[PDB]
Amino acid sequence: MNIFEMLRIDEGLRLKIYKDTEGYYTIGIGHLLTKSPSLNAAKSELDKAIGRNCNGVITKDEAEKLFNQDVDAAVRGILRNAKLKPVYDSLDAVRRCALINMVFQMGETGVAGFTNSLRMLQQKRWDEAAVNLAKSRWYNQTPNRAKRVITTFRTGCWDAYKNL
Repeated sequence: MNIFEMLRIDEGLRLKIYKDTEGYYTIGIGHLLTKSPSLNAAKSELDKAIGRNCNGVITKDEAEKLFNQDVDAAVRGILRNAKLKPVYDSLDAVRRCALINMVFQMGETGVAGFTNSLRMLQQKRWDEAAVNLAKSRWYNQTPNRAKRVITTFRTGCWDAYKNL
């Protein structure tokens, strides 16, 4: 398993504009288009992102292209962030994937806000960190996905996803 397969399981693939769990306009593999309420504003963002008139619909290929850009951007953002980089560097390969998944979902800023959990991960206190991470809106709002990620940080293995 790898970061791409993990995220594909968590986000799904949709070729038509859709609303995410938070009600925002998204397309592809979890690519947020806009937090604005206008489908029009979304269709516009979409055409700007793809470089064609899409009329709210994209191909598999286009979806995958956006996905590659997003994963790349999530990684570079962690590497550039003063709070995130040290954590990421301290982690093994599997756990690194778990941090990337949170950043892709919630943005750099959002994850950087998990001060206490970050400290615990750095210290390698797996059980403590899993408990602390669960005390968040994140976990209450998307519990199945949060459990999968949390289990990944807890064990350092891909079990949570070898089901799926």
